[PDB]
Amino acid sequence: GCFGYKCDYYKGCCSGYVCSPTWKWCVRP
Repeated sequence: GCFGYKCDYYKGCCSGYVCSPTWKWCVRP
């Protein structure tokens, strides 16, 4: 995966992962 990947609307996370609305990085749900 991609834990920590800094993400936003056009910078989506890897599959497995979702963009934390608190921290704006990729986490597992």
